[PDB]
Amino acid sequence: PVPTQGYRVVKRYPHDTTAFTEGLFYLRGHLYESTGETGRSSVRKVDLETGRILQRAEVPPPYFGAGIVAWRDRLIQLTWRNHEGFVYDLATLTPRARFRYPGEGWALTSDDSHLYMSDGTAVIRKLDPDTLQQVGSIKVTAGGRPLDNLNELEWVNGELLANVWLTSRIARIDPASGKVVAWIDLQALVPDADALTDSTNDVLNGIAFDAEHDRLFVTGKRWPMLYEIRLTPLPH
Ligand SMILES: [Ca+2]
Repeated sequence: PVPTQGYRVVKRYPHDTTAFTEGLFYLRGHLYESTGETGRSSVRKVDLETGRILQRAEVPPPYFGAGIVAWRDRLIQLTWRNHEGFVYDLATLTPRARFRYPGEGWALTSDDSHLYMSDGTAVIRKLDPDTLQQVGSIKVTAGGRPLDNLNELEWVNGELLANVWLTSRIARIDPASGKVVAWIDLQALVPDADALTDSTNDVLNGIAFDAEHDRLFVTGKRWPMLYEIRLTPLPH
């Protein structure tokens, strides 16, 4: 069976409890965070240490923003059920382009050549960053069972991390095979794993990796904190 990998909390940082997190990434010392509601949706540039909003953009109405990723000088964002995505200039957070895709947009991340998109199914789409056209896919499995409902992604050291909200776990995925190589069980950080929870409640929904300093951050909808966590090496 798939092993469970340990972790430790390095540091807790403040997080704004108005942030209904829909995606997160880190770039050049700041966090960028999507916040989801069809009735007010935003992309925020956030100071890590203080949790304060430095800059924000409103998602084009009537859409609800979903996952986000940086690519070069751009910020690319999905929408939940609008079929529509947006590209912003990163520096000014002003919208510059739009694109359309089949299905629901849940989460995005990127490696050095491609974007990776979750749509709630077990098949992650690999996209060309400039055209947004689909050029490949990864079928994700854990011990052979399809794994769907992946509400956040983050690329970390050649692997894809994906949150599985209904089990409170992050899957570390080998992108070459699509196989889950380990679970990380973050139930300890979820504000209340004990109650009846839907995907709109205080679920983990932001995973961001600072590759320059090898820092992994996690937060979620209305969480009071953002955590830097260090994964414990697995044996074998
Ligand atoms: Ca992310």
